[PDB]
Amino acid sequence: GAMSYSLYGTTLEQQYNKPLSDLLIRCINCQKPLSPEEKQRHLDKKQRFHNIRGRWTGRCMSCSRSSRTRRETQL
Ligand SMILES: [Zn+2]
Repeated sequence: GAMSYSLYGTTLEQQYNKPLSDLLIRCINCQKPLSPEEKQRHLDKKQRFHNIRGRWTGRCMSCSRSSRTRRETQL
């Protein structure tokens, strides 16, 4: 279905019926669209992100690691 909430990415393929590989998906701090690479963080390592209508917001590598430095424009 859909609503804003946080979900295990690994399960997102059922969610929208349009998977990560199709869903515009972006970092949460970056708003940078994460590709299958950073999506696989949420799939493989199953990092929990947020689900949004038509897209979402997750954490790219930089952010999934350096979460302590929370900036949206990173400067
Ligand atoms: Zn990021």
